Amino acid sequence: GLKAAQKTLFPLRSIDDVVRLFAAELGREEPDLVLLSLVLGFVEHFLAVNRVGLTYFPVADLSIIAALYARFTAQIRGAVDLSLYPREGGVSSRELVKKVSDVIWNSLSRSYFKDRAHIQSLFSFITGTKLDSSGVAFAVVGACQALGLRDVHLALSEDHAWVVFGPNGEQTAEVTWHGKGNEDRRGQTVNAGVAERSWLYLKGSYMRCDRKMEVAFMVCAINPSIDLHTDSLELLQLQQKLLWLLYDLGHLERYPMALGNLADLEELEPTPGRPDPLTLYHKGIASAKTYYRDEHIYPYMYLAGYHCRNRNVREALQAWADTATVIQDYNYCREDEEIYKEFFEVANDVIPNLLKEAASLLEAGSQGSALQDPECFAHLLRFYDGICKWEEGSPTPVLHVGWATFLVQSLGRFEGQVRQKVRIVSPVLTFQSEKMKGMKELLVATKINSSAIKLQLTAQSQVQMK
Ligand SMILES: COc1cc2c(cc(C#N)n2Cc2cn[nH]c2)c(C)c1CN1CCC(Nc2ncnc3sc(CC(F)(F)F)cc23)CC1
Repeated sequence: GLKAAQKTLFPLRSIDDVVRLFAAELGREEPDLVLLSLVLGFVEHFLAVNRVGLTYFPVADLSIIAALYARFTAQIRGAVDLSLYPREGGVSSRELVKKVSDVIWNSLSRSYFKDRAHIQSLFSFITGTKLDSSGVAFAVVGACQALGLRDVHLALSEDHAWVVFGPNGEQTAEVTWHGKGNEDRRGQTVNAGVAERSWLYLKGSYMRCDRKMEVAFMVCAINPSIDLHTDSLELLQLQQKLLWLLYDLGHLERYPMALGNLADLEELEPTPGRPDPLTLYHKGIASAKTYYRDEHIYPYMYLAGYHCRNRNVREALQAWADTATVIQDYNYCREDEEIYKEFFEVANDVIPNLLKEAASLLEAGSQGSALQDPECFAHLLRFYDGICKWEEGSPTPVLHVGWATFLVQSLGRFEGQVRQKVRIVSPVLTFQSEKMKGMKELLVATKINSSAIKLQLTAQSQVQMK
């Protein structure tokens, strides 16, 4: 290092002292990713993993943080001999990047639960020799910064992380694993994934971080959870304040998911004088439209969740229709299973529960119910249209008869006289999927023909012998 100027704020005795440290680092030429991740992991450990002895805030003494920092930098500098990997042009080589990745990978415990909480930070790596998937990628970038490799940066999709490096920052390399039971492609480019138009690689519209965005990533990576039923209020407040610091300095401009995280925190505990959660969700969507060709799913899912929690059924349906309008221009590939799981839960659990409560409230006399609004029926239909269009030309199918039962049920929550008011043109809606085009006639009849719907959604050829 640490440099004298980095040590002057220690000891850190409060959340605000941690915010001051981040402010100071973010004001430097290069914020120190290693320092910052160790501090966050230290504080998270003593606020979320082990709170024994806690009276206010775990004091971060310079002696403790400097020793962790020395362990990390000694481990990396000792194992990576830069003289074996000459750098032309102030840029790194694939071989060097792969070496840094191997060094991190080879340091990890042979066997542990990869999906647990609080194994994201360099604190976890040094004290537990444990990292989660994206934590390995972050640790590679931190190590490269420690080594003076200014061109190596974190690349992020909505379910994976890797690195960019090299001339013009144009090279990509895998540095960590993805999912469970996938074969690792460490060392390789991400071009085959981009070319196949999978969600995992976002058609190439993934985030290419600068150092400031990498700070934002580690802040998003804070995990306030103590257990299933309990969050650390101290860690929530710290994450919230750090995200505001980043927001004010301009560093969330290109980070849709961080804006959604901040909005969720503001919903929980609003900060006086700040934009409402809805404003922030909309800024996340604007960020994705501006910088990422509107190819991201999570900006709309964050918005839909907020409306769902607040029982704004119309607005929740509209936001989920929007999620599907993004997904329809992807191919569903092996390794996209996480987004399949989220669409499945929305279609087959969340929407049914929302419409079930809506139906009870309609029986109880509600006015302006989404169930009496044809535009809400149109959103439900656009949702299914997008999922069906996603499935077209994909190497793996999406829909099956499990989805059909819930579709029939959800359609049935709207009376015939409401469904009839939607105009399906080749309230007005156009279908992109051949499945929904063929279902059009079925969608307005007073009694929904359940078996014909099922056949059209699953493209089931035949009916029972017997
Ligand atoms: C499974 O998680 C969710 C599902 C969600 C929602 C909102 C909705 C809705 N509607 N859903 C779907 C759902 C709702 N109920 N049941 C499912 C939300 C808000 C979430 C919460 N997740 C939103 C995305 C957030 N992810 C991130 N947030 C910031 N940065 C990054 S970088 C990255 C890739 C990497 F991990 F590094 F490999 C991921 C990621 C993690 C938390």
